[PDB]
Amino acid sequence: GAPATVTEQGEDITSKKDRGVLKIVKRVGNGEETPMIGDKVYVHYKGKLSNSKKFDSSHDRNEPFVFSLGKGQVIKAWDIGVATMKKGEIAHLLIKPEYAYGSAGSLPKIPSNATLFFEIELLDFKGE
Ligand SMILES: COc1ccc(CC[C@H]2OC(=O)[C@@H]3CCCCN3C(=O)[C@@H](C3CCCCC3)NC(=O)C(C)(C)N(C)C(=O)COc3cccc2c3)cc1OC
Repeated sequence: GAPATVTEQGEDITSKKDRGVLKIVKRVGNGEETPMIGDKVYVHYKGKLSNSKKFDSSHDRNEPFVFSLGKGQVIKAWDIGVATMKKGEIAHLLIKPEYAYGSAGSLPKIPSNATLFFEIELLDFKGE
């Protein structure tokens, strides 16, 4: 499935070049701009442990998820990954634990040492 394909073929979008955040574009977006550090970004998403059968469904699918890019308001992989996305893009991200919740996890949904997988749709972004 998509997690396997991303591990094998996905682009390494990390500074370390550790294949810790891997990306495949699912739907090509608009233009060439990407959000910048500090911009408010607006997304839809689906996330799971990478070996889970189903995406987590514990958030409202209609209401945009909003955060300030690059400010440590979300896991490291999202700050790196959303920064690479064009408006209207849908992307797959496969994420090693050190770019997510690491050895601590976040129990009960996220165990220690968990690899995560997301589908993210970038709806919009705007600067200060
Ligand atoms: C700077 O580092 C952090 C900053 C903030 C947090 C709190 C959790 C944070 O969640 C996330 O960053 C990711 C990506 C954005 C969507 C939510 N995230 C989740 O990990 C998912 C998770 C994915 C794997 C399957 C289980 C669900 N979390 C959620 O979807 C739910 C709804 C379960 N969750 C509690 C929230 O989305 C809570 O709202 C948040 C709002 C901002 C940041 C975080 C969570 C954790 C951090 O590091 C571990």
